[PDB]
Order: sequence, then C-alpha cells, then structure tokens
Amino acid sequence: RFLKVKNWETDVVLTDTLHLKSTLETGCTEHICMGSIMLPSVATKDQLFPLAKEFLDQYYSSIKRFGSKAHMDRLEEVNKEIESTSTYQLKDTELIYGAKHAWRNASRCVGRIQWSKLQVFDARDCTTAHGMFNYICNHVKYATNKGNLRSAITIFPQRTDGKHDFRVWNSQLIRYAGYKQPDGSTLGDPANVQFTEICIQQGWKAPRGRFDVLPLLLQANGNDPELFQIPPELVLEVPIRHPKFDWFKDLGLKWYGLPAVSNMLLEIGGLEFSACPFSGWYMGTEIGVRDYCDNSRYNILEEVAKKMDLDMRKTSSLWKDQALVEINIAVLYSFQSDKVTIVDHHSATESFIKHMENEYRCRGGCPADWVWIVPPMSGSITPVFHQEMLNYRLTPSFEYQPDPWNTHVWK
Amino acid sequence: RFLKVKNWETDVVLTDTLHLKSTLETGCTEHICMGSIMLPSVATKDQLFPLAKEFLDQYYSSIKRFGSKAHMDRLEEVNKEIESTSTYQLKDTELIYGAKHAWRNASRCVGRIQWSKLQVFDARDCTTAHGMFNYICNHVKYATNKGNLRSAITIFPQRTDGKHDFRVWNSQLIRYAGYKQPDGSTLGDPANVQFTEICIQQGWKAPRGRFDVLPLLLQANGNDPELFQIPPELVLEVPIRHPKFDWFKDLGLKWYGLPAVSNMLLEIGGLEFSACPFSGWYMGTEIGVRDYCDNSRYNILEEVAKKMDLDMRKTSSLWKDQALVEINIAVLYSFQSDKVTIVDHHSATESFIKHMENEYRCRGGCPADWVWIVPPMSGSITPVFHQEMLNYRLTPSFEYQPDPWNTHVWK
Ligand code: HEM
Ligand code: HEM
Ligand SMILES: N=C(Nc1cccc(CCNCc2cccc(NC(=N)c3ccco3)c2)c1)c1ccco1
Ligand SMILES: N=C(Nc1cccc(CCNCc2cccc(NC(=N)c3ccco3)c2)c1)c1ccco1
Ligand SMILES: C[C@H](O)[C@H](O)[C@H]1CNc2nc(N)[nH]c(=O)c2N1
Ligand SMILES: C[C@H](O)[C@H](O)[C@H]1CNc2nc(N)[nH]c(=O)c2N1
Ligand SMILES: [Zn+2]
Repeated sequence: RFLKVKNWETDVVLTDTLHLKSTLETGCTEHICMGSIMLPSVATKDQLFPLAKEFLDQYYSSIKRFGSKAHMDRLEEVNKEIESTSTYQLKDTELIYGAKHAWRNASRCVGRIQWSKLQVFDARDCTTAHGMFNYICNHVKYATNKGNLRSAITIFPQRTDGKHDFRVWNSQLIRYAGYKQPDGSTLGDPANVQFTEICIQQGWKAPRGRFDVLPLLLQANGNDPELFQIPPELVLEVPIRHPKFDWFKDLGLKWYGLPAVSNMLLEIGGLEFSACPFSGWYMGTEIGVRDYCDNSRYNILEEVAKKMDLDMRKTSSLWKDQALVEINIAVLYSFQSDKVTIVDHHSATESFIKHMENEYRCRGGCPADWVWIVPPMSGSITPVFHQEMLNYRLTPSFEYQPDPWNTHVWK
Repeated sequence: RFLKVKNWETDVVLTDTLHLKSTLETGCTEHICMGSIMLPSVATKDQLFPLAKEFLDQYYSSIKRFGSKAHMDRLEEVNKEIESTSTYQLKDTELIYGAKHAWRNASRCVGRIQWSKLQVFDARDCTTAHGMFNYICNHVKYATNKGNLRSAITIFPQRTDGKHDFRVWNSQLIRYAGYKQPDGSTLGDPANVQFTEICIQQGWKAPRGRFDVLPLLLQANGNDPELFQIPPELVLEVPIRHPKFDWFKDLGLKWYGLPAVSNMLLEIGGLEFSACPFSGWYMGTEIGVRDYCDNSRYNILEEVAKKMDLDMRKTSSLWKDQALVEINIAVLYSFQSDKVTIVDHHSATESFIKHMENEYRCRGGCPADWVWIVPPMSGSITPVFHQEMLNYRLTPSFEYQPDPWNTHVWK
C-alpha cells in the first residue's frame, strides 16, 4: 500500500503513495500483465458529479484553499449546473489546472519536467471549422516562436451530446503525406497513406512528393470536416545534414520543428474535450530512429548504410546499429544549428529521473510507463533503463479516441 | 478470456489462450502495473499434491497418454509417496520434461526457440560439495564443446526440510572477480565485489587483476560451503578485438564463452531444486552493452570514445551511442572468429518472433516480458520492439531465490 521503486544503477529508492489516489484501471490483473499492449482498453449526469467533485477537491487542495468557503460554493455551484444542464463548464483557472495536470499524469511522456510551463489557449468559444483553423494557426505560430519552441495546447468545445463533437482529423497538425505507387511502394510517409487519401477524397490536390505538408481536416460541432492549408510560412522545417558526411545533404531529408498531437482526448473533471491539439518539441529519437528507420515508416537504414559503405550481407555486422547512430547525430546537429528546439535521449532521460525525484517528494509519486519512457535506441546507456517505474492512471488525463472517419455520420 | 496480441510492424495478430492455464501471480493489479520492477515478489504436504497432480496431468497430456492406466497409476503412486514421506521423487523422464518446460515458460528469455534442445544432467545422487564440483566441471566441459556451445542444466538434490539445501553461491559458474581500491574505485567486475570478498574471507588467494575467474563456492546438503577452482583448461575465453581499430586489441578486454546461471531455483511439480545451474550462450549485447558499458559494471564508454577521438564534451553528440555500436561489433566479431557460439540481437530477436508464432499455434500462447525481451541497444530496429507480449507465470518455472549468505545458519 506504500510501494517502493528502485534505480539499479544508483541504488536510489523512492516511495510511492500517489498510486493510492489512482482511479481508472490499467488492463493488468493479478494473473496477466499487459504493459506492452499499445492501446490500453455519452456520459450520464449521475456519473458526472463525483468526477466533478473529485477534480474540484484537488484543484482547491492545490491553491491552498481546500474546503474553504470558495470551494464549497463552487462545489454547490457545479452541483446546481449539473442538475440544470446535466453537464457543466470549467472556469478559465480550472481549465489551465486540468490541462497542465493531464500532461503531468501522462505516464508515457518523458518530457514532463516541463509540465507546469504550458500555455493554454481557450477555444471553447469556437463554433466553425474556419475558427478552428484560425485558432490552430495562432497555436502553431505561438508554439514555434522562431524555433525557440514553447509548449501549448488549444482546447475546443467539450463533447456534449456526442453527435456534435469538435475533432481535428489529422493525427498531428503538421504531418508529411503518403502516396502508394503502381508497384505498391510508398512515397512520402507510409504512416499517413490512408489519411492522405481521405484529404484527396475531399478535394486536396496533392503535390505528390515526399515531404508534402498535409492540409488540416477540421470538424466543428459535428459537421462534416473541411480542408484548410496552414500558411507555409508558419511551417518551420529543418533540413537534415551531417557534421561529417557531406553526402548526407544529398540524402535530402527534412523534418518539421513542431510536434503537435491533435487526435487525443483531454478529460477534465468528467468533461471530454475531443479536440485538444498539444505541442512541445521533439526528443531526437522520435525522428532519427522511429520516423526515419521504422520499417513501415521512411526506412532509410538501407540507403544510409549504402552511402557509408558497410557490410550489408551479415546481420551480425551491426551495420543497422551503425547507420542509426549517424542518422540521429545528424538530426540533432541539424536542429541545433538552426536554433530549433530539440532534446537528445540522454539529456531528456536524465531530466525525467530528476523530474521523478521531484514528484515522489512534493507529490508522493509519478506514474511512469517504462515500455514508453525508455528511448528506442541505446536503452541501457540512458538512466531510465535502470529505473523501476510504477504505472497507474490518474486524472485529469489524455486518452486515445477512435479516428472520426469510423465514428462519424456522414452527409 | 481469449486475448489478442499485435505486431505493429507487420500487422500480424496472434490469439492467446495459454494464459488461462496460468497459476501464479504477476505483481500487477487492475490499478497498478509493476512490469518494470526487477524482482517479482518449507512447503507442507497439503499443498504438494495439487502441484504434483497438475504437473503429472500435463506431462501425460504431452506424451499422448493423458488419463490412461499409466497416468492414473503414477498419479496414485505419487499420491501414496506424498502420504508416506510428505514429499516425493521425479522419474528421470519427468525431470527432463519439467526442466525443459521451466525454460519454455521463462518469459524474460529471448532464446527460447531452443527450449527442447536441452541436455539434462541428473545430479540428484550428489551428497558432497566435492561431488558438486565434479558434476559442475562435467557440465562446463560438455556445454562448452570446444566453442560449439550446447545448452545444459545440472540438477542437484531437491529441497527437503529447508535446512539441508544444496546451493551454488556463485551467481554464475564463470564470473570475473571484483576488488575495490584504496581510492574507492573498483578493479575487475564491480558487480561481484561482495562475493569476491566472501571467497577471500573463506581462503581464496586473489590474483588481484581484472579478468580473474572466481572459484566455485559450493554448499552441499546444508553444510558450510567450500572453495574449488575450475580447471583453467575448461574455462574458454575470447579476447576482444575489432575488425578495424587495431588499438581495440590494446584495450585488452576478454569475456568467457559460457553463460551459466547458478543462483536460481527450479520448480517442478511443487518440488524445489535450489541448485540448478543452467547454461546456453550469449546474445552479444549482454557483454557488449551491459557487462562492458553499464556505469556500475566495466564502464568502457569513456575509454573507447577516447581512442575513437570523439566529441566528449556535448551529451548530444551521441558519442556514447557511437562507441557502444563499435564495442558490440567487436564482441560479435571476436566470438565468431574463434568459432565460439554467440548470437546478435537482430538474429536472436527475429528467432523469438518466429518462436512466438510456433507457441501461439501449437501451444496457444507464449508468456513474454517485453521489458526484458527487447535488447538494451537499438530497440526499435529489432522486431521485438513492435510486438505486443502478454506476460503471465506458468509452471514448471525458474524463480529467484535469496543469496545463501543471508539465509544460512553458519558454523
Ligand atoms: C516539452 C517537450 C515534450 C517532449 C520532449 C515530449 C516527449 C515525448 C515522447 C518522446 C513521447 C513518446 C511518444 C512516442 O514516442 O510516440 C511522449 C508522449 C506523450 N506526451 Fe510528451 N513531450 C513533450 C510535451 C508534451 C506536452 C506539452 C503534452 C500535453 C499537453 C504531452 C503529452 C504526452 C502524451 C499524452 C504522450 C503519450 C500518449 C500516447 O501516445 O500514448 N507531451 N512525449
Ligand atoms: C540458448 C541460448 C540462450 C540465449 C541466447 C539466452 C538469452 C537470454 C537473455 C539475453 C536473457 C536476459 C537476461 C539478462 O539480460 O540478464 C535471458 C534470460 C533468461 N533465460 Fe535465456 N538464453 C539462453 C538459454 C537459456 C537456458 C538454457 C535456460 C534454462 C534452462 C534459460 C533460462 C532463462 C532465464 C530463467 C532467464 C531470466 C530470468 C531472470 O533473470 O529474471 N535460458 N536469456
Ligand atoms: N502505428 C504505429 N504505432 C503507433 C500506434 C498508435 C500510437 C502510436 C504513438 C503515437 N504518439 C504520438 C505522440 C504523442 C505524444 C507526443 C509525441 N511526441 C512529441 N514530442 C510531442 C507532441 C506534442 C508534445 O510532444 C508523439 C504509435 C506503428 C506501426 C508501425 C510502427 O508503429
Ligand atoms: N544488479 C543489477 N541488475 C540485476 C539484478 C538482478 C538480476 C539481474 C539479471 C541477471 N540475470 C542473469 C542471466 C539470467 C539468465 C540468462 C542469462 N544470460 C544468458 N545468456 C544465459 C545464461 C544461461 C543461459 O543463457 C543471464 C540483473 C544491476 C545493477 C546495475 C545494473 O544492473
Ligand atoms: C508493441 C509495443 O507496445 C510498441 O512497440 C510500443 C513500445 N514502446 C513505445 N514507446 C514509445 N515511446 N513509442 C512507441 O510507439 C512505442 N511503441
Ligand atoms: C528497472 C528495470 O526493470 C531493469 O533495468 C531491467 C529492465 N530490463 C532488463 N532486461 C534484461 N534483459 N536484463 C536486465 O537486467 C534488465 N533490467
Ligand atoms: Zn502489468
């Protein structure tokens, strides 16, 4: 009931009581552990007040006014509005708290040392897909900041009935397009080949190349979604070169500065924000390892090993490992030479251990998903490999949600 | 009740019913997942017959004589001997089945495609620490096989009362010594600094260098353990050189061929074999990444990066990643040039996916611990990163047990 986690590199031991405040379930039982399953899985008015009271009780327990008059009146005020409308509305202050703590509680996020430096843009007055486009452009501009990236989230009107949801249909606001070929192979990004076809099915004229920024598909208050093209001056991009290999320029790769994830669901005191694009910056390995070297992604280990002139006959020459290190040296180098914010897996994983120490001390714990925290290269030479982590679900939280082209009633 | 696991690189989906036959617990609950905790945690006669019947029922269900006359007589025969002695004895055939399936069920082992090619040495007639030494030498010789390594296990008398346990006190039969210095730093292997002091406390004269093979500490039928030195001709060793960097010889590193783990507990039909050293061969990363580059181990990223002439000022130059790839190219290269069996993390992790497919088909599943299956470098460029794995505990099994110098009543 007061579990211990250990670091098997420093022998540092931390004690977790926060997990007791945990609410939702994990997927594991006493007889099976599902910690490596990828995907871990209308709200009546009855259910809504406990969640509202729970959230409000921790919000006032955080500004050091827990149970005071201002708390009990806001507790009754929300009670009365849930009676009235069977739902309710968050103060601007409650929206910033919730949003910031959804991130704080994201157990798969290695960058949470930043969780309280987050810029919350309230788009709950938005009503049209054009207004969404506007808010999203102002998000991209603000968060990019000439390469000095700043974390931000734009929060669109909460779900109400279920048939009038605001959704961004892009998985990320900025994403490269994918096109299959006559021979079957894939130009651009193979991850987005279906979404790219949806945008074309809706009128996008594709500039069928590799690094084509996709248009925004925006669904407002349940209406069929509409295409908008981000002004290209707002899409900052980093051409990838190596500090040694001048043919690495000839490789002709480039990535975008701003990772801005738009397909998730933000849960605050029982309320559901189905459109809530959030952005920070990249850990280097997301691009260098996964985007560039996942077999089903850009898959450049073949080509980089060729230009490096490597023993590509034997699996056991570690030519794959060799070309992967250089690819991530280049991504880091390129981003830093252009003054565009990026973080390497060593700096990022060190900061998380330091972040973990702060959470166990001033909060009683820190939910963490080892399968996701440990970087996808060089696992054990980073300090998170050697750190035991307790995973549990706290709220406010970010959740997965189905893609809207399977849910939506079309016209 | 019939769960699905997916590979997010091939979209291959396998269905697991084996987990229903699971017995022991995992440490996870519906509200916390402990899949990254390192350590996952006398037997009365009442408890012993269910475990005996369970094991025997699956042993006869495996030779296609489930419930026949030979089964029911052996079921009654063991029933009667557990009445008699409150314990019982395994046939030689039952010992090989159990031992082989303990390995088959080891969810953290990536090499289990070999589980049925295992040589079982029955040392249940052993009575003295000298006889243990003898059996263990014959194990090392047989399993080494002039570098053409062969998997084997030597099984010493089962626990009975608890105060008369057979134990090997070495963590592995072959291990390098560790000595701390006046200034505090550590010669040899820092992992074994305490055990090395125990052997010296018992009379070992240390040849205080790096790669000093430790003597065997053997405890027989509960008696105080006794030192024996493996004949050096039986300890095969691989000097580590690089196929490019001739100063890598001057680094002067070497490892032993045979990984033979001696500190675990083999559980078969409720019986407990506290001494059961088992051996196979190395995946390359155990040595190249963990043994050589764990901060608390040999820790040679400093020195290899120096000789490579690297940017060692910035964390973000990936000089650590760079020196780690070369170190594992050398370990592989050295082992293969000497005809000593080793496997690279790519070949080994591919075989496990192929092994997984066989288990889900002819067995209904395959318990697997992702945190341990994914190699400690280059995670996602190997196919196990992208493979969902269900972890659950089946029996027969290998278990951890406390170090005997904390348990034992000394004289
Ligand atoms: C400050 C810079 C940030 C960095 C360096 C960072 C880094 C990462 C990385 C590498 C992942 C793993 C995801 C993957 O590999 O696909 C992740 C997950 C995640 N992050 Fe952070 N992140 C940052 C900011 C944020 C912000 C601002 C939020 C929310 C407001 C957030 C919420 C999440 C969530 C919800 C997930 C994982 C959910 C999932 O896909 O299961 N992150 N982060
Ligand atoms: C055939 C060659 C084998 C290879 C290549 C191999 C590979 C591995 C590796 C890399 C690990 C991870 C352990 C670590 O990183 O510390 C492991 C775990 C394990 N293997 Fe295998 N292994 C082999 C044979 C065997 C045999 C013959 C047995 C038993 C008879 C066995 C039982 C286990 C157990 C019990 C564990 C992990 C238990 C733990 O420490 O939690 N293995 N194996
Ligand atoms: N579909 C596949 N995998 C997959 C499936 C479902 C989900 C996922 C994981 C996709 N989360 C993307 C994501 C979420 C959060 C943060 C970041 N990053 C950041 N820095 C960032 C953005 C904003 C602030 O910070 C990236 C992956 C697949 C097929 C083959 C290989 O993979
Ligand atoms: N004490 C630490 N970690 C730690 C603690 C407890 C347990 C462990 C894990 C130690 N299993 C060793 C092991 C078990 C089984 C197989 C192999 N290998 C083989 N190929 C092999 C041998 C026979 C057949 O196959 C290696 C590690 C520590 C401190 C700092 C960094 O780590
Ligand atoms: C099957 C497995 O759960 C899947 O590959 C996970 C593993 N860990 C991950 N970790 C991160 N950060 N991102 C990922 O996409 C994944 N994928
Ligand atoms: C804290 C964490 O559980 C620990 O580092 C584990 C992670 N996975 C591992 N995987 C293997 N194969 N060997 C290990 O020693 C470990 N250590
Ligand atoms: Zn679990």
